[PDB]
Amino acid sequence: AKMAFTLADRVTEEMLADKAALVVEVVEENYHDAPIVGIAVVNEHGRFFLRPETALADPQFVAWLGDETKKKSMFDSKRAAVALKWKGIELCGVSFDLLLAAYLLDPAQGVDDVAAAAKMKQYEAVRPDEAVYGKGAKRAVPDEPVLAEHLVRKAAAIWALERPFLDELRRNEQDRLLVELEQPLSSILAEMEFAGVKVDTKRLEQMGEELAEQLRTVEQRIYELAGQEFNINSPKQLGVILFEKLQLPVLKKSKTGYSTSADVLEKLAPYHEIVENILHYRQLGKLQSTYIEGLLKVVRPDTKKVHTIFNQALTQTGRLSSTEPNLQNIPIRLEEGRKIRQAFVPSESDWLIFAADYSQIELRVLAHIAEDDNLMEAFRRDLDIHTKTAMDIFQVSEDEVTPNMRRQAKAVNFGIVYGISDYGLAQNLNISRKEAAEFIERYFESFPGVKRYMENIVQEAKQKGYVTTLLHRRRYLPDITSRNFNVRSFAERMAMNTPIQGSAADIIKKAMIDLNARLKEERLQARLLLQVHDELILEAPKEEMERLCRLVPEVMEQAVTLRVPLKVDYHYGSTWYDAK
DNA sequence: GCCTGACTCGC
DNA sequence: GCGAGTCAGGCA
Ligand SMILES: [Mg+2]
Repeated sequence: AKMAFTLADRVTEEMLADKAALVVEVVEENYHDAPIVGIAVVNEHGRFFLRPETALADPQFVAWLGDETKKKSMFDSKRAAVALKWKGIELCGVSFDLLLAAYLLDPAQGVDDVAAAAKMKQYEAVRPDEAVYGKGAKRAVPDEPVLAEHLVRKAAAIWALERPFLDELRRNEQDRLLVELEQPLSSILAEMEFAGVKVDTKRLEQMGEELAEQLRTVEQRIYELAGQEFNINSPKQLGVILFEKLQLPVLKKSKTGYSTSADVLEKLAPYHEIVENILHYRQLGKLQSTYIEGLLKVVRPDTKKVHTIFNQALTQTGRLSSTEPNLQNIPIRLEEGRKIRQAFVPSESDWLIFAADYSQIELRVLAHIAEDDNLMEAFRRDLDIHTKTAMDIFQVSEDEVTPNMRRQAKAVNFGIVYGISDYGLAQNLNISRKEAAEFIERYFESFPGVKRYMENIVQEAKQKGYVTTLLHRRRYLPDITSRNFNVRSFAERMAMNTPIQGSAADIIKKAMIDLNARLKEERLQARLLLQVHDELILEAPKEEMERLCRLVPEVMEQAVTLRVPLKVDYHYGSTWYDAK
């Protein structure tokens, strides 16, 4: 059953065809500065396996890799591109990425290897990576005969499956979406990840010194009040101290045991002095372990940078994801937490960090897709949307909007932007489910078009089996017809939410592509570093700030044209923090 | 070592 | 709600 291929000990010209399936295998989960364990090429002249030491030292082969006119089909081309970049080799000519094509067709499948993509088209002549490399501590690179057999099979799979995947994409009107958005974005993200973001480790260290000392003062206080020592970080042990020794009221339960969540503890504070200290300890400990120690661990001692990996094929919404480290959840709301952004600094001297973000892009998209007259008018006037929503659902004038009136209208808007349940809204507002439902009806009276959109979208999801975004991204909702309430409700909310959330993802992605083209046209040394959902972060020389202030907002605003304007704020400073 | 749940951050 | 990550406690 062993597939036929040539185990080459040198590169020959028939391997350098102008159309091929290419596999550049990087087995380590984190591909930055990682090894390339083997290469496989499949083309019209046959199947070949090449060793990396041979192939990546061959001037002919490396030229072929870098020749854009030489077309290549791959799975997860960003992985290969970046790993080759740490070796000083460019990858060009990728006209088809099977990971990304599988992702656009159905993100639900969770395709993470060639074998999983292949199964979609009834192709099983390839093994899953987990079956070949193993998993966990047992994860090893197998012997050359096995390795080579596996890579050729993945290449043959890519070679066979290109055509059927492009055909379905074509039928779904997702062919441009792959060739003009997702694949070009791959390249951009590859540069961003390679560039990395410079970190002030000393700053982080002296921060970790401050927390350390504070945690110790707070850890002791907790024991004194507890009258003993326990692991505060153990929900089970804390629950015994709180709810048995101190006899505190049990407000919420967990399948595991007593609930020790901040929202619960917030209400227990009045009963005992130990409660506020525990809250304080957890946030300090959250900050210390997730963002100080976690960050320091992934900083490269050589470059003194952090090189994230963006997962472009994970979410069902279409948003990018970030790992090792996740830079999309760096603390902002609390001042103690915000100061973590001071540690991110420009990669060169006399450079500054530049941040641009969309202002309420999700609500603006909603106005566009729903065509609500009132919501559209509100953004055309560039009103404070939250204050305006408070004016309508409480039937009062701007002078009359109290801070609490605005906080609650904000929560309702938030529930729409993220698709939370009425049960969700009530928990957030610390109010009854019935009142929460009352708020929503009240919002729909003020915003008839959105109500209309919610009704119509759910219906469409039921009729077609999926919902789409502005740029033709697609999400299937099988549980829409489910006869179980909670399951059906989630599916309805995802039907409502994805077109809003997904379309915003679409717009930022097209802006990244447009911005990259303009940066190049303008001959600016400025470069994309990060993407955090609503915002793009850049670094550039201070001499470019004035040009970028004008330039970067313009590109983001003109990415797509909607029925309402798009608004972008920008800032810049000596640190990411300072770009506020 | 391997899972899992419980908890918390930004969006 | 999502997604990422840390920690504990129960497991083979
Ligand atoms: Mg914003």
